[PDB]
Amino acid sequence: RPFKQRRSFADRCKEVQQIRDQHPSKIPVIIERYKGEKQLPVLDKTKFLVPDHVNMSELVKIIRRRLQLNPTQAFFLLVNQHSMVSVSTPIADIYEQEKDEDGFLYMVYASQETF
Repeated sequence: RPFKQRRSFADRCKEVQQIRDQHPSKIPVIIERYKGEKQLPVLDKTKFLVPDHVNMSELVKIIRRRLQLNPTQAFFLLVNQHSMVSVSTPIADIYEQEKDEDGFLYMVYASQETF
């Protein structure tokens, strides 16, 4: 079940508030497998605390490693449906632009881009 179906909006806000206090320099990220996805396995976990200086292009490589893929297997990590592969922007900056109203930054991964 998606993260948002599992935790109320209030409980998500509280969780981000706590992460601000316990890990002030990490961006709180939710990474989830696209609903239709067939080729790629599910990640071992959903919630990621990412140091705010990490480039989005590095995050892409990190999640790919976590999936233990070959360099044959296509992988896309998307933020509000934008692929992050070429994005050298620090996650701190994407966070400020794209954070959910609950304070989490949501991402979705897939073996294809839709358009």
